[PDB]
Amino acid sequence: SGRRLVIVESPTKARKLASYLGSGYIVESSRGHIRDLPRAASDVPAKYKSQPWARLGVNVDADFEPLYIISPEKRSTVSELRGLLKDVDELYLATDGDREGEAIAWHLLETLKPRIPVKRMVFHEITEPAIRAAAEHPRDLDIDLVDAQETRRILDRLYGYEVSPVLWKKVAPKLSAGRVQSVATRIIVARERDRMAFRSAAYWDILAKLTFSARLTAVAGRRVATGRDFDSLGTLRKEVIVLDEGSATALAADGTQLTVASAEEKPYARRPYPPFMTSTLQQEASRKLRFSAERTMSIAQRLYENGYITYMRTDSTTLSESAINAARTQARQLYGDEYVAPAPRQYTRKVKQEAHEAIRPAGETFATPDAVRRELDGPNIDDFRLYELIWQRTVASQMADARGMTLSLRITGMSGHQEVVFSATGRTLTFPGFLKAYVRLPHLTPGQRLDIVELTPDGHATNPPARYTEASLVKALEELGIGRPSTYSSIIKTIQDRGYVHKKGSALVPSWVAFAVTGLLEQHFGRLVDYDFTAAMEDELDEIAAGNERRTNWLNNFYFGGDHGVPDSVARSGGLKKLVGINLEGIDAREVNSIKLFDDTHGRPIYVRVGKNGPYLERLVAGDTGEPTPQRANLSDSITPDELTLQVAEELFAT
DNA sequence: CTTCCGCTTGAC
DNA sequence: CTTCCGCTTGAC
DNA sequence: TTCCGCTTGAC
Repeated sequence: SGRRLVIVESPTKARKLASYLGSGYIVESSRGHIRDLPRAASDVPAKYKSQPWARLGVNVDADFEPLYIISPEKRSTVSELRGLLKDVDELYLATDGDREGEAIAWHLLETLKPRIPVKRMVFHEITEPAIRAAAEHPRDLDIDLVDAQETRRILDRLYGYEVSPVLWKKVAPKLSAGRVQSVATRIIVARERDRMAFRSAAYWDILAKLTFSARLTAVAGRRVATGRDFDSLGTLRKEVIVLDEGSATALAADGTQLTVASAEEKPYARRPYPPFMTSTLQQEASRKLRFSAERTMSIAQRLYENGYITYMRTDSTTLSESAINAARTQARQLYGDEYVAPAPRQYTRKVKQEAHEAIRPAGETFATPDAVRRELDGPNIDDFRLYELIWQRTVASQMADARGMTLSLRITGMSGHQEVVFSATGRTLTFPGFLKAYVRLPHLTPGQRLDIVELTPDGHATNPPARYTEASLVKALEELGIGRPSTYSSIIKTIQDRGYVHKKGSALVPSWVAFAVTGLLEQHFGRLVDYDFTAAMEDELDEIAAGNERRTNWLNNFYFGGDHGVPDSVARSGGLKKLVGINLEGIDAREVNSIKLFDDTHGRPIYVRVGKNGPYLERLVAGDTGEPTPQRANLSDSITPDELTLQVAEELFAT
């Protein structure tokens, strides 16, 4: 007797906490969520199989009563916890303090149904003072907090399981829509049609080698066309003139000394990158150290388990006072006194107390990489490389700005009856910056002699905006407040599984069905796919957790419509049920599955139709008899949407 | 018959 | 052996 | 269906 069972969200924290407690405590992990709604009507128990609300898994007619089942991938976890409950005398529900962690603790209470005393406690780190403080300040469950995420969970269920049937009815079966999916897909589709309407505009100049390289700036009274001078349609924004291949080569002129007009100097200040999070660490790990994303996490798990770094899964880049002081104290003693900022540098992000902290070395006194190189070697060399990378960005984030000086020279030259202008930009490091840990001659008096050695016609062309990658997409989602670190990787795979997005190298390319689904949701569910929907939802979830709004009243307004309570976008417009009801009856399916692109020379529209065997290009044309018998050509995925111009449209029709 | 977001990957 | 291609990030 | 950077430089 006299033993306690402590349950944590993550197996890693479970192992590290078990190392600090010893006997008398049994530390286990819930592997995240143990319960969920049924994914299908065939998953509900036999009591509610006939009830009409079984497809949703919540009884929206009876105050949105949810139906929870043990997740099949967590039955092994649940059965172990139930078995270990019979061997202890107290239960410590020590999940995370966020609304997801509070609901896991709530689900653990409901699933275990313990007959022994239960205490709810939260900690932010695995250290003896953090464990002691959490143990000497327990509390009960926060139902307003569990009602917050339950409202979120049911919100996502209503969104997905009610709007997806509309897609099956108007586009294709098995298609889906989600508060994150449909927005993440829309981000990619919006990028694609931005480069379908994009039109290029080429221009030339001269970038000659007058260890120095100068470029064209102006020619006589006018300037030279730069990349920042043309809009999306190839139109020059209203003075300058584009030097083409013919005119620029005529101004090539043999060897002539060039003058110098200006050589002013002015200093700059370079800022250090903020500390690492789970997202920004894998980027730099795959770049300067050539590690995989799963290889970085696997290594980062062991460094944290040995007390080298902090927790790996963090959407926060802030530092604690103990960390901000240890980094500044170590930096000052390591290098110099003037090598630090006057005040500590705090790097805070959005979705503001976020219990999560940046990935940084552990302890109130940081350990140099030199100190751990003697301890990490052999088959542990890969571990030391990640620590040095983590230690470097943590101490460099607390040192004084890197100061340099840029020299903006201005080279001069003549050419017949036209005074052309040249210029070039240089830069040199004058102050030893944060880069020390990790991150001929350029002197010229105004009016010197410098002959032209090389000469070349610089060929240029404006380029469409680049496609999103996995890194850049989750960045756009982060700045919008969409998604979570645990779902970022998952949401990328899900939008590929149903054929919304395929990958070409590192770029994410949307399929044609993504265009059709986005068009439906933009023209008929405009509020559900608004980029601001999740943020406005989060603001309303704050009021439910704060006690200023009940879960049932909010859901009743969102689904059935309502003006009373916290104001909601879909609620004041009649609710979700009325919106999916009207769209199931008023949407012309023959119109939403025909993606309009352009007209050909005969002025007739060409569509992309989403058929049962993939997309196919279709066009209506007069046939043998003067009637609108039509033309189709099956559309292979080998050509992206922006590549489908009028030519290849006619080349497929000529096939 | 489809369909959602979210949560973790220890060693008994 | 004799076979081939989205340039993305982000300086200051 | 083997394997892949740097130089310009968004702001």
